[PDB]
Amino acid sequence: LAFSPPFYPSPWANGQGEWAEAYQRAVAIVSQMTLDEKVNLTTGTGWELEKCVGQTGGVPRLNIGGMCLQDSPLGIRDSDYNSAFPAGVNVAATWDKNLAYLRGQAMGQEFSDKGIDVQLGPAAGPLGRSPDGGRNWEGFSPDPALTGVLFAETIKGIQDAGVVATAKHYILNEQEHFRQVAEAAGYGFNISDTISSNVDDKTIHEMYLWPFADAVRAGVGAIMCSYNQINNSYGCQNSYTLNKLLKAELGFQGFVMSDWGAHHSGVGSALAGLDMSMPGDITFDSATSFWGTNLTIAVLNGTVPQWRVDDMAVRIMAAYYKVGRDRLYQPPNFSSWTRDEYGFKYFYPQEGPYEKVNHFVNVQRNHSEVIRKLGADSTVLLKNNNALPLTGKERKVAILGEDAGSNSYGANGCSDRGCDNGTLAMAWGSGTAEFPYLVTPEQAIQAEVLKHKGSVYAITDNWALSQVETLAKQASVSLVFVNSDAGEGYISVDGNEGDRNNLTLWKNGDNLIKAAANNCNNTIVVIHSVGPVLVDEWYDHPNVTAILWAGLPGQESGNSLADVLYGRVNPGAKSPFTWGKTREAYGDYLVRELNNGNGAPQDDFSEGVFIDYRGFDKRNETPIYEFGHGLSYTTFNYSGLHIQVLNATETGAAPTFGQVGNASDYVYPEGLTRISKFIYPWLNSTDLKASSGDPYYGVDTAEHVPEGATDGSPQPVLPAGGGSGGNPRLYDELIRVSVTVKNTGRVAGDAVPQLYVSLGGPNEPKVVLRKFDRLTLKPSEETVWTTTLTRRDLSNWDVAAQDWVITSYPKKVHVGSSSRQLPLHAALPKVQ
Amino acid sequence: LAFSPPFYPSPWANGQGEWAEAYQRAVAIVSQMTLDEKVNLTTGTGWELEKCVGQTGGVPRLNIGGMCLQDSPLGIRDSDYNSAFPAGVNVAATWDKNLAYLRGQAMGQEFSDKGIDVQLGPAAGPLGRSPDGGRNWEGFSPDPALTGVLFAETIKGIQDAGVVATAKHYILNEQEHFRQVAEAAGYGFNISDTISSNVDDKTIHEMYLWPFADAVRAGVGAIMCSYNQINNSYGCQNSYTLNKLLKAELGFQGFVMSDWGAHHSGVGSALAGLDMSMPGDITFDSATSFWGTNLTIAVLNGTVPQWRVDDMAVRIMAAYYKVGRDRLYQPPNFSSWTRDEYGFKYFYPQEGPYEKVNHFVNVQRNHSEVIRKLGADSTVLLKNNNALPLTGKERKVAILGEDAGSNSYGANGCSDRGCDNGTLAMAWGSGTAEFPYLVTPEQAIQAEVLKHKGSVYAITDNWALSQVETLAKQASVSLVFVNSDAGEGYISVDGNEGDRNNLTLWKNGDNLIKAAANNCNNTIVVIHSVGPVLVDEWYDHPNVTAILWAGLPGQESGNSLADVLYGRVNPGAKSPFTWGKTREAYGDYLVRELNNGNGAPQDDFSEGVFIDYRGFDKRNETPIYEFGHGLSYTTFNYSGLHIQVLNAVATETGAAPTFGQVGNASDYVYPEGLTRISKFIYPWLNSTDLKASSGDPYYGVDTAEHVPEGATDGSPQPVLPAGGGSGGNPRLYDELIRVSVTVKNTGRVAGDAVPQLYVSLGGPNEPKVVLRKFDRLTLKPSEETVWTTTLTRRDLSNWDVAAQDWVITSYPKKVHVGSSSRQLPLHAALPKVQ
Ligand SMILES: *[C@@H]1O[C@H](CO)[C@@H](O[C@@H]2O[C@H](CO)[C@@H](O[C@@H]3O[C@H](CO[C@H]4O[C@H](CO[C@H]5O[C@H](CO)[C@@H](O)[C@H](O)[C@@H]5O[C@H]5O[C@H](CO)[C@@H](O)[C@H](O)[C@@H]5O)[C@@H](O)[C@H](O[C@H]5O[C@H](CO)[C@@H](O)[C@H](O)[C@@H]5O[C@H]5O[C@H](CO)[C@@H](O)[C@H](O)[C@@H]5O)[C@@H]4O)[C@@H](O)[C@H](O[C@H]4O[C@H](CO)[C@@H](O)[C@H](O)[C@@H]4O[C@H]4O[C@H](CO)[C@@H](O)[C@H](O)[C@@H]4O)[C@@H]3O)[C@H](O)[C@H]2NC(C)=O)[C@H](O)[C@H]1NC(C)=O
Ligand SMILES: *[C@@H]1O[C@H](CO)[C@@H](O[C@@H]2O[C@H](CO)[C@@H](O[C@@H]3O[C@H](CO[C@H]4O[C@H](CO[C@H]5O[C@H](CO)[C@@H](O)[C@H](O)[C@@H]5O[C@H]5O[C@H](CO)[C@@H](O)[C@H](O)[C@@H]5O)[C@@H](O)[C@H](O[C@H]5O[C@H](CO)[C@@H](O)[C@H](O)[C@@H]5O[C@H]5O[C@H](CO)[C@@H](O)[C@H](O)[C@@H]5O)[C@@H]4O)[C@@H](O)[C@H](O[C@H]4O[C@H](CO)[C@@H](O)[C@H](O)[C@@H]4O[C@H]4O[C@H](CO)[C@@H](O)[C@H](O)[C@@H]4O)[C@@H]3O)[C@H](O)[C@H]2NC(C)=O)[C@H](O)[C@H]1NC(C)=O
Ligand SMILES: *[C@@H]1O[C@H](CO)[C@@H](O[C@@H]2O[C@H](CO)[C@@H](O[C@@H]3O[C@H](CO[C@H]4O[C@H](CO)[C@@H](O)[C@H](O)[C@@H]4O)[C@@H](O)[C@H](O[C@H]4O[C@H](CO)[C@@H](O)[C@H](O)[C@@H]4O[C@H]4O[C@H](CO)[C@@H](O)[C@H](O)[C@@H]4O[C@H]4O[C@H](CO)[C@@H](O)[C@H](O)[C@@H]4O)[C@@H]3O)[C@H](O)[C@H]2NC(C)=O)[C@H](O)[C@H]1NC(C)=O
Ligand SMILES: *[C@@H]1O[C@H](CO)[C@@H](O[C@@H]2O[C@H](CO)[C@@H](O[C@@H]3O[C@H](CO[C@H]4O[C@H](CO)[C@@H](O)[C@H](O)[C@@H]4O)[C@@H](O)[C@H](O)[C@@H]3O)[C@H](O)[C@H]2NC(C)=O)[C@H](O)[C@H]1NC(C)=O
Ligand SMILES: *[C@@H]1O[C@H](CO)[C@@H](O)[C@H](O)[C@H]1NC(C)=O
Ligand code: NA
Ligand code: NA
Repeated sequence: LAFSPPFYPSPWANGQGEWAEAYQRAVAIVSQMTLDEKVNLTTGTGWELEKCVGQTGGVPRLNIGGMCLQDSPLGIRDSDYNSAFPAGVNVAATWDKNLAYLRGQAMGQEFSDKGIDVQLGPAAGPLGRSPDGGRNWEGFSPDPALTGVLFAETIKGIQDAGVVATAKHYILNEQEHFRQVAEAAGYGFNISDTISSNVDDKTIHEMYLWPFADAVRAGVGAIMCSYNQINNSYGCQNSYTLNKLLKAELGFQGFVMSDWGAHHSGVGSALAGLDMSMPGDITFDSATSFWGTNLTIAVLNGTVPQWRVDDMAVRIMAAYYKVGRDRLYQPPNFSSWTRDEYGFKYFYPQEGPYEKVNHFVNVQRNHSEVIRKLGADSTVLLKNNNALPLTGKERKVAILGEDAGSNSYGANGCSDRGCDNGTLAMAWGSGTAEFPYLVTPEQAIQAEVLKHKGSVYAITDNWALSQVETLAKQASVSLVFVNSDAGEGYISVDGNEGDRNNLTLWKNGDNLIKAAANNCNNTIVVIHSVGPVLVDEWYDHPNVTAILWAGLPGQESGNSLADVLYGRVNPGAKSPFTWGKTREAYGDYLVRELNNGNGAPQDDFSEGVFIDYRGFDKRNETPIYEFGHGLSYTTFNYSGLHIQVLNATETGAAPTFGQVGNASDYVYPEGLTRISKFIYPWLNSTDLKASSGDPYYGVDTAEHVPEGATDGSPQPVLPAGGGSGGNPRLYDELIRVSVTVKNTGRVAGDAVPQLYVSLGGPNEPKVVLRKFDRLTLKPSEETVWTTTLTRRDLSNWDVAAQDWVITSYPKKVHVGSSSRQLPLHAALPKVQ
Repeated sequence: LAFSPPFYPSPWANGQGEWAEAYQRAVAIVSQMTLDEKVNLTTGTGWELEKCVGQTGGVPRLNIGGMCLQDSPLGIRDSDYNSAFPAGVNVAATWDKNLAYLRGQAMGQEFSDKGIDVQLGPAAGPLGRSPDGGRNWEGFSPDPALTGVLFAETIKGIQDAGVVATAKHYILNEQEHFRQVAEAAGYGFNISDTISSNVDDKTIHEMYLWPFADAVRAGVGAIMCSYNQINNSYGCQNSYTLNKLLKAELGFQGFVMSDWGAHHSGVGSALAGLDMSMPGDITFDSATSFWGTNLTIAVLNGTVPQWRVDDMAVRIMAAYYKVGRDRLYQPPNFSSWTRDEYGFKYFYPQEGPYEKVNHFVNVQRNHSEVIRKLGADSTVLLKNNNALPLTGKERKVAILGEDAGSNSYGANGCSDRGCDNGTLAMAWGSGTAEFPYLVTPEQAIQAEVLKHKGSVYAITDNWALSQVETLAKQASVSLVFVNSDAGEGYISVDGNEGDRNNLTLWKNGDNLIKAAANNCNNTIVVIHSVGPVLVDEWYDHPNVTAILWAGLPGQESGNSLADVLYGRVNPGAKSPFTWGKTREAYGDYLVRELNNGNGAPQDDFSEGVFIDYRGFDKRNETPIYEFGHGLSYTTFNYSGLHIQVLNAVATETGAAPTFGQVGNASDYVYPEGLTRISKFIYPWLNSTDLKASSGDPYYGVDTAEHVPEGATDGSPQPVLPAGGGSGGNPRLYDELIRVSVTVKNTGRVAGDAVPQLYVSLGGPNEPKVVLRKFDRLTLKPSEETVWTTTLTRRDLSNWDVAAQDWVITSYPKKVHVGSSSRQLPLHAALPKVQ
């Protein structure tokens, strides 16, 4: 069985780079704390005990309010009067650094104004190993360079607005199946531990880890570790991924929290790099914790060094001060668990004062504008046989497909979006927000047609083919809407347990499009979906005149789409994944059956880096629509490629901050009423063992503490660490590349030039994306696009050196409009 | 068994009043025609033989195009690029003569532009005897005065636009059950003849006939006779309703067409006063006709006098010239039967040249504006506890109910509107048109909220009550949409065979409303329906803060409603019928079982005039909302009632004329150069053998015994005491009393008042009050105006069966003026007038 080697001690923060000031302030405040106050920072107060999906008790004597952590990566979850933004996959489709940023900002502002201190997003894990993985749509793209950039921009947006962002899920949680034992049992499978992602060192550095190096370097304050194991060690106590990869090599200065139910030990996790336990209990409302009381005790009894808990508290405080959250603090002014104005202050046991729990704060501002725009700028025009844009003069418009219309239960009428009814604008699970409203395609397209005095109708029953066929024969244009949905594993829709059972359109989508196209010579297909779908049965139908994929556009869906169809917005989006002929063409199959008895199922990432386009190119398969493909209402020309060659070894000792006293200092204070199921830092009595309640307390302790886990002496700095996102020399710019880009068509719009390299050698992908931008050009206008290649951009990870190395194989650079349309290419000069 | 007494001969046209010129022109052309050409004018060509739901072959030698007759009373049926107007019952709710006229004008422009010569509407039959009758919504109100005025204004708008209007269904077709034999057999009922409406002579004159007198007087070109019998004689060969009441008494100068499949004899119908056979065959596509060839023969063999057939042709041509159809003539430029651009000229058999059958002519102009305005002005505010208008500042709006949402099959996705899915904007059967689009309440209300940056959702599944209650608890206002549908008898939705099985909200509507009201303290109910519904379980709920009835509003439904809810339009509409506590409170039960063995079911109208509010008042029952009830966003005051007495005809007809000549049987044999299209109905004979050309098993059997006395009498006739003018003796229209009252807007917002003038005619078997006059008046805050109207001799009379005339009885009469049939604060005794 795959094995995860140890890396100890857990590196301590050191004020690195842009962290120096936040770090000095965190040290100054943590220095004043008692041990039980530190422990309060590291541990949630129990599932649904307070307002937010995760919440710590804070440090009231020092005026630090409890930290409120709230889903989702696309808008506030479980709340009211908030916006519902387009999914991460749509931000990937925009290929637009500035939009990613502005979406981050607009979400940070909403969260901040609810009294939320930490946003649980954005996501870049799952990266997207498998096209049918249930949560890829929360993240960005199976491409690491595209994902890493947009992930970093999103983070900076949220954090510049004064909310800690949480880069999640770290790492390799690439499928929903078997991700949690209790979940897998509810679906009929008996496993003793969760799915183990088993991945080699080179692949993890070149693909899954790379967007997290970008997040760290961009200054992300939190990381959320994952439910899966990596080589049979749990994500939230994996010393290799946490202490070595994230903290020693990438130099992360912030804090690591567990996923909810992903904390599996007290001492083991603390020593392997975890900093925060969420939601704080061992199972939801168990009234027990692996930390809380247990972490106070582990420090009192000598097993967890004081320097390790000090370091947790300094990381947590430093991320809070880094975004300036102290200056924007207010208790959460809503409840995730009820919409009532009044309620008991502690929801789960219904205890504490009966008081106001929701203030109905409308934090939407004018955010509907960025959502509408982002929706339009993420709508990929995959095919257009001169059918779009529409003019508004079409005499009779047939809107066809349940995906055009309303969810009959209301836009929020499925808990956590857990259905596929009506237009698909948000997929399902925790990566969700309550819509303030939802503009459907039916609404916006019929309003547009009426403004021109046209005739128009929507048929929204996908088995009503007789009515579809009759109307399509009468119509000047048929706009056919289809979808494919997926979501987090705890919800099953039509037997899709989170992951998609297939890549085929839901609700009779293929047959609907064939019924329309059999009867109407101007059939235009609009897809809303979490990822790619199979189009092979109808994409090349002679009456199918255009095809668009619009992802998961959030609240302004119909308007984002009408802006594109009627030419208010010239589509610039490009596909952020591959559209293959068959599911087999993508390989990377999900693990769907037990393969290790009743132990943890083993998910070997045996393809290595060869996922999505890298896998199609390696198998010489031709996609229907390649990664990077999207059309425009204008045309662009790329020409004139020019290339130009451009001109600490040890840590400190681990510090301790403040002092630890006797057990008796940490016994529950006498005047305090203990709320049921609430997790506290205190001890029932000075008897450690009886106050822990742990059946293993004090047994074999030293043989269960890996070697070096309590070593607070100076440590070596790794060859590939010593910076933020890795050694600074990785970011030296070595080669400058330029091209001329001209709009040669008749409509202003955006080009997305893409620069790929070929690093060379028998095991390397033929091409890999490195740079891109999205550039606005009026008709006939030209611009020079210039970009640089870093040392990292030209390197491979060398497992023998434990470092990035520029290999001796000759390298090439390619520039064009997609991963398959690269008319400009050159040999790169040798650089090192 | 009820018996219908004979009345013969069938009165001939005479150029009465405003028909002088059209009759002279009709005479001049019919005088030039051959027998088979005259026959062509009277008989349709066969079910789906040509473009229109009914179509005659015309007179091509004289350049007279075939007459294209097309449904419906609310918009062109079976066509394309036309509008869908609100139903006639919304017109009633507006109480607005001007909107009734403008609706008729916009419909007539559309019909004319499609090359249609005759619109098959409007409808004042069914008047509305039973609140559950399947077609009352096509008409206006169970009140004759309200219906008659709006019927007449509708016909004038249509005719002034150059299209013949058809006042239908004449008469007493008050329910759908048992209306047609083969239809009843499809529902499992074996009957040998159609339901017989049996009604006394006073009742028919005071109620059902009265809007037909207004139609005739307003110059209606055509009348369509009905499927039912009246006292066991079929509507389309009832000499008493046709010869006596319509043609002799009301003085009708135009033509009577059959309902489709309501023609039941050749000789008997022609002599009893039918003028046109639709769709022209005996049963659809039977390639046999009671007229056509049979009528040509019936004249050749001496059974039907030439003067009768000539009078048919003259009535049909006079109606055509009276509206100026000859100046607008074009063949119909669409087909009712396919939407294809090209097809065979003769649809049913797929024969004749292969050519253009559809030109896709966009006839809508800007008619969406009148539709939108009329929907708003027909929205009755029944309850408002200071909940409406909405301001736009509501923070979270819950739109609740399937009736707010789209039909998942598309707005036209149920053939002839034969389902109740999504928002109910049009009821079912032939009284329908294809929507060009349909704006739902969901669309219009969500757009309004988003304009204000509010939050808003629609839940459109009526059994998703868990989602409904959760949202309602979070809402600032809950707008709950409910409906009740019905339609023509040939369609059954959920076991409702045209007529409604009950007056209860469909699709779980009472449970929806209670699930919302149990949870929002600001629940507003919007009803779309064909007629009244039972509101007793929730109307008085403390959390139901407003209730509106919006009828069947046609294509702008959701915008019409938003106009009212957000106060762009102050609702002025008034209930055109009563909202009772129970179904029993209305009495007048439908006949739903065979009550005459396998013979014609018998429908005795034994309540006499006491239908709708007249029945509630007779029984001293309190409606929830009475006839004439509607609220406003302002208040009005009535004062200063005053009454002022004012200072206020051949006795024989001419002999029946003949125009042109009839020749030998050999003049009328099939022309030799002509391909006879299958199923097509022709006026021609196979051979000079009359008997064998007719193919009638009863040809020449006991002929004289089956020709009623007087039936061939072409000599001068007495003018009836109640006849001699248009819609009856012109003395009935003398104005005898002027009434005036001052109406003031005493509130803070402009609005329309609908003053209502009722009379009490006195006497032990008379309704306590009956409506006579009304108008709709726009007043600014504080503004006053003097509303002045006049009572005519007719208005003050009762029908005296012994005199056969209208009489002002000697019981003392009273005038009452106010805002509804129960809110009448002003009263005045009337002085004796005669
Ligand atoms: C001061 O106060 C403190 C606070 O109160 C007191 O703290 C307690 O100290 C105890 C020891 O005194 C702790 O109890 C022991 O816990 C260990 C660790 O369990 C966790 O980690 C397991 C993985 O461990 C590896 O990795 C972690 C880091 O991730 C390392 O820290 C470990 O050292 C170990 O490292 C090796 O492997 C990695 C690669 O993976 C390498 O990189 C390293 O180089 C090393 O080679 C993990 O598997 C555990 O998972 C179990 O528990 C989860 C529930 O928490 C559950 O979800 C999992 O499914 C799994 O369940 C199964 O196991 C448990 C028992 O643990 C059963 O209850 C359950 O029913 C299932 O069977 C977990 O996350 C733990 O391994 C120890 O248990 C082993 O040893 C005891 C005997 O000593 C046996 O009785 C057990 O059966 C068990 O035996 C297995 O392991 C043996 C190898 O070790 C093997 O020989 C056996 O054959 C068998 O396979 C103890 O439970 C306690 O956690 C801690 N409490 C708190 C609150 O922190 C403290 O004692 C006090 N100090 C003083 C001085 O008084
Ligand atoms: C020149 O050319 C012409 C063109 O070809 C030739 O025209 C043909 O003339 C024939 C006579 O020679 C016609 O045949 C006869 O028709 C009659 C009328 O039938 C229709 O009207 C019925 C109601 O009648 C009353 O009202 C009408 C006006 O509405 C009057 O015109 C009648 O005079 C009669 O008036 C009385 O009552 C009213 C009140 O209702 C009073 O106000 C008046 O004061 C009078 O009192 C009606 O009921 C008929 O309906 C039947 O047929 C429909 C299909 O058309 C169907 O939908 C109905 O359900 C119903 O079906 C039942 O009856 C028919 C037969 O008629 C059966 O086939 C069927 O299976 C059902 O049983 C219709 O709408 C008709 O009454 C005559 O038939 C009676 O008498 C014959 C024998 O003489 C019997 O064999 C019949 O069974 C029937 O008997 C009933 O009535 C008797 C009283 O007379 C009674 O004694 C019996 O007990 C019995 O129950 C004839 O069929 C033929 O219609 C006509 N063709 C065309 C195309 O116009 C003409 O001949 C030729 N000239 C010459 C010289 O050659
Ligand atoms: C880890 O995080 C957790 C979670 O955040 C932290 O736990 C929280 O800690 C808070 C203390 O920081 C503790 O707060 C207490 O709340 C009690 C309930 O307050 C609510 O109800 C009251 C009463 O109806 C309302 O007034 C109030 O506004 C709230 O709605 C308060 O009652 C406590 O107030 C007392 O202590 C504070 C100072 O902390 C005084 O200012 C206040 O006047 C009260 O003082 C009296 O009681 C204290 C002892 O508790 C005495 O020392 C003092 O002399 C006063 O004594 C008189 O009155 C008491 C009875 O009132 C009487 O018996 C005596 O004889 C005298 O007459 C305080 O506000 C939260 O409850 C707690 N949360 C939970 C879920 O447990 C935890 O501290 C963190 N740990 C660390 C190490 O940082
Ligand atoms: C009663 O109404 C009936 C229905 O309107 C009348 O029947 C129609 O009478 C007309 C006028 O006489 C006939 O017209 C003829 O049609 C043929 C065929 O026309 C088409 O084909 C040719 C060649 O490809 C094409 O060139 C034409 O433009 C047409 O497209 C012509 O060839 C003749 O010259 C003549 O126009 C109709 O055919 C006929 N219709 C039917 C359904 O039978 C009937 O005349 C009326 N009777 C009375 C007494 O007035
Ligand atoms: C008249 O002639 C046609 C063609 O021969 C024949 O089909 C039809 O049956 C005849 N009509 C009658 C009443 O015989
Ligand atoms: Na086809
Ligand atoms: Na209640």
